[PDB]
Amino acid sequence: QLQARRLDGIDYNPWVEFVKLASEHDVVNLGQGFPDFPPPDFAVEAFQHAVSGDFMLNQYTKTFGYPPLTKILASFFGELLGQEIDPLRNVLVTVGGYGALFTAFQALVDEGDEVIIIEPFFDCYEPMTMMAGGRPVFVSLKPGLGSSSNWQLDPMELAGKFTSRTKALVLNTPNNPLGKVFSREELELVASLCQQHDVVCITDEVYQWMVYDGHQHISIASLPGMWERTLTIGSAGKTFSATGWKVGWVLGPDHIMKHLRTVHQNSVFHCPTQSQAAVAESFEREQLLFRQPSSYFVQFPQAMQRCRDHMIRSLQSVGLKPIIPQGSYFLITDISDFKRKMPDLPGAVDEPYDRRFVKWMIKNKGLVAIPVSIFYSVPHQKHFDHYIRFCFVKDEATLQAMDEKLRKWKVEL
Amino acid sequence: QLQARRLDGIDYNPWVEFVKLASEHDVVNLGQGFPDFPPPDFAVEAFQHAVSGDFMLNQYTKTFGYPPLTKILASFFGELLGQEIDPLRNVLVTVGGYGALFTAFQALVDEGDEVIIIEPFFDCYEPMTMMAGGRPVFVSLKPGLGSSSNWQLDPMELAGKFTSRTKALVLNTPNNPLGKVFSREELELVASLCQQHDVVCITDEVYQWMVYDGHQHISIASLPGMWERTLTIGSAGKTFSATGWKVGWVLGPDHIMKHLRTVHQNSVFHCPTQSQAAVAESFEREQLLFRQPSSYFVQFPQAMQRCRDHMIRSLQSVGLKPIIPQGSYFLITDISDFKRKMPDLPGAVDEPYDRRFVKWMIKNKGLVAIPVSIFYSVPHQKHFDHYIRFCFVKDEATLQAMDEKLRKWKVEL
Ligand SMILES: Cc1ncc(COP(=O)(O)O)c(CNOCC(=O)O)c1O
Ligand SMILES: Cc1ncc(COP(=O)(O)O)c(CNOCC(=O)O)c1O
Repeated sequence: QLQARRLDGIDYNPWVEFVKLASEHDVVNLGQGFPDFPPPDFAVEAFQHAVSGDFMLNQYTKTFGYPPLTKILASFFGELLGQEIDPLRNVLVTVGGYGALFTAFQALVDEGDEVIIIEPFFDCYEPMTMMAGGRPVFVSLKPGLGSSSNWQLDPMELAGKFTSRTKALVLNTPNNPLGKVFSREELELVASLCQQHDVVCITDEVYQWMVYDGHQHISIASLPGMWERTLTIGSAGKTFSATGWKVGWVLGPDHIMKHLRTVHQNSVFHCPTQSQAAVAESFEREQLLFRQPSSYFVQFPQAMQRCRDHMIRSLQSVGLKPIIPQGSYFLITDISDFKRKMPDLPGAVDEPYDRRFVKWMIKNKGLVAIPVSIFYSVPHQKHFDHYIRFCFVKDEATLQAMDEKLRKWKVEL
Repeated sequence: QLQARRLDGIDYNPWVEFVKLASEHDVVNLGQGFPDFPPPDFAVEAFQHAVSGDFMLNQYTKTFGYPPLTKILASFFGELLGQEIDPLRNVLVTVGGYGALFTAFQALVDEGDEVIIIEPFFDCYEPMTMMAGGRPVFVSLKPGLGSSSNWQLDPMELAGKFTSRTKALVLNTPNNPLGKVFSREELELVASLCQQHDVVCITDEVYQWMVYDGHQHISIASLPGMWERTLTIGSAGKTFSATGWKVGWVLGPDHIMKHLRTVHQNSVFHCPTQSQAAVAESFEREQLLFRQPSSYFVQFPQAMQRCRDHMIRSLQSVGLKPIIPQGSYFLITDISDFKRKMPDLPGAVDEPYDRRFVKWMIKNKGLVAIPVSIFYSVPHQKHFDHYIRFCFVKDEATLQAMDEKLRKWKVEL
């Protein structure tokens, strides 16, 4: 055959369809994981500055990162992590969080390695693991209005997934799609098993600043003994509400990072210069206002908490049952009552109910959500088929349009 | 061990010690493959427009490319290639030419496949082949002031490199580092063998617009039968003198391109939105002014041809022997007369003479060039140890500074 066998089984990607259904019909798109309002002024101005400043910013910068950006990443996150971070040895700038993940898997995962993934998971973890020759091993959070915090990571289950073949565990907190914010106890559980079995924790923290109800983001790399076995990933797009900038980073110790640098230099070599300058300027702004009321990292999550609360109240009007998230852009609603009363929606054989339900909801109610079964291993999709994911990081006008659709549903319902 | 075996042997980067040595001395940097003058106003303006326009340009665009960009790529290059190009199936936007190359190797090259590489080669072709499990197979152009045109691709030698395991051949024209522009006859030779053995031609055309002395860029995908077995790669950075934008593309038939799409959706998923908009607007400008005196693609090569001629004359004053390039940012000079008169330069074991010479030249003469042995397979570096690469796409002030260094050259010797 023409194509490499590393591509086996990872050519199906359901997002192309999801994005297609999302725009053409007179619909309210609560499926897209990006804001439909502008980034903050200081961020847009930072990018404007980068493309209207030193003309040499139009040319290549340093391979492992624009130095003003690695400098402030190392400064600011070293403070948050309680860690001294070397910008040249412990920081790599990437093409988004997505590229950061890809770089980590290609650096570390080899044929026959096991990778522990926690369900529900951001869907790329599985095919990225597979492309690198890894064997995904799944542990399912146990469902306990419900709260994301009560979805339990069972210690005996998680412990039994660790083997001599375990290379890495992928921890996503705050979690997409569930909105769970991992507690110190849960991180200590993961940390102890990673230390016991000599496993690297790849930790996806792109939603770090999106935490609600006084819950604290805790980075596992800040725990005792974890810096030397953790990679910590962030995203400028989720941090500054500018998802189209596609700038990300990995933080971690040199002995691991050198292998991500090897992947980087043999794949993209440089990231764009001017978006990196914009991101550096943006972090410098937030660092100087850190913990103050006028800082974006205080204002924004407080705003989005109000949007979350609005959506939670509104979706209940139609009998959807939200699970209250403690963080992220997202919440999920249980649709088990609809599956019970309306089981026979059209769909393919072995098509999970939530995919069928979303198609029905888009066409007939004018609302877009994402079926949560895409965030499960295929064998578990039949058992976790009754949730859908909504995004509440939306303009007030959009949430008003959501309420118009919901009011029309209710009278029908 | 911790890291994946695919990284074996590809962490060494020979550029680093020269750029490190470069920054320490008061030097004229003719090693940098980028302009030290601004991109053209219309290109810089286009990026300014994109970051100060529709605020939704700050959010994600479509996975396989910003649609106004894939539209103009497909229109503009379809005409040049004599091919109907569909934006959705035949175009992929990538993170530079680098990212495009990476995507092609990861899609097509598998354990045990052979990949034919033409020496001197842009240096990533080898480690990218290796990381995808392929086996590089090398064919050397034979050196014929000399002209890059006289470096011959021997028909018998080339034909003998093809085997049942040949997956692809990598064609770079115009060539970095040599500046050779492949003739129709040379491309018909490569096409004939690729059709005979069923081999994909990966064709790196990033220097397409940089052609001199009446020489024409010919795209191999335009030859009979070749569109269905060719991938054509371009770079906005080499096209609009904006290397820090890091936007590239691949063009090709769906039956191959679908596999690059699979790699893309499992590695970066999106390219940045606003640089893509800038590139699209820049191409629209050139399309409207195609073949007209005020067009960049007319003006810029003519201007850089004068810079080339200036550099050729200047470097000769010191006993360097230039080979006149027909295209690209680069020219090479033979340093054989220096190896005869000064054979015993300091260096490590088996360190090729040209690498030692460049270090000597940086430290004693204040000029930076790149040793051409980095563009050769290791077994061939001893034979091909007497060329260095200069970049003449430079500000008039940089060329003045070069001439000042050349005046001060003889005093030592
Ligand atoms: C957990 C997680 N990690 C990483 C990423 C990627 O971040 P970036 O945009 O920086 O590449 C994302 C982006 N999510 O957007 C897709 C969705 O609607 O589910 C993410 O959610
Ligand atoms: C042949 C070739 N292909 C691809 C690329 C990559 O293009 P991009 O910047 O678009 O990723 C380059 C960039 N070369 O600059 C490095 C050097 O001085 O040798 C290139 O020369």
